[PDB]
Amino acid sequence: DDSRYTKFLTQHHDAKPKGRDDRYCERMMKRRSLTSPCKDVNTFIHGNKSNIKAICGANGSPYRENLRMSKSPFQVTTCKHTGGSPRPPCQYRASAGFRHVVIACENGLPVHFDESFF
Repeated sequence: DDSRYTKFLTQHHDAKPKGRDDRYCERMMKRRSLTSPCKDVNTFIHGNKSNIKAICGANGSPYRENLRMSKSPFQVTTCKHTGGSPRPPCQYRASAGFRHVVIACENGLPVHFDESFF
């Protein structure tokens, strides 16, 4: 199973986060295998999976040509690589907030997160 929906959950869903700071980002990027090489920017969305899937239906609106914007905010933590080394150990700075998100959907399921919106 290398479905794009499975990959989206591995990279972007953590329902009940243990922290929301720089150490949470360093731990979680390593646990989800996003450190070989260091991924430059990656956001985790918190809360239940059902609310994220509903962005692809009535709880999202079309945004630009092929994306979709949530109608309500979500708790999120964005992790940004610092120090410019693509090689691990990978250091990260966190930015937590309660923000609308923009994703792409295919067949009713989330398959890409637009990091450029933040």
